[PDB]
Amino acid sequence: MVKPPYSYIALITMAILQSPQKKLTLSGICEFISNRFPYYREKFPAWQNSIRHNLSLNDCFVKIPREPGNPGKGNYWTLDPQSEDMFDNGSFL
Repeated sequence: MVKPPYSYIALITMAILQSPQKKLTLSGICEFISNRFPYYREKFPAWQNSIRHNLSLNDCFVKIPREPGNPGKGNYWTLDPQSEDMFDNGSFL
């Protein structure tokens, strides 16, 4: 059921947009996936990390492993000023 599309790079493109600024919370991402990937996560919940691998291997942002300021909910992934190609390769389609 759900017959979802098999696209990783795309899975991230949507996982990145999640942040209208420049902060992605892997915790808010995993929950964001199941939001539209129930039969996928409910079937392949072990791929939760698999996506993370391509997640940072896609854009190449910086994750904060237990930052000395937050309480302990998620992370603050920020896109590095190197690619900025996905940010707006075309312009704003």
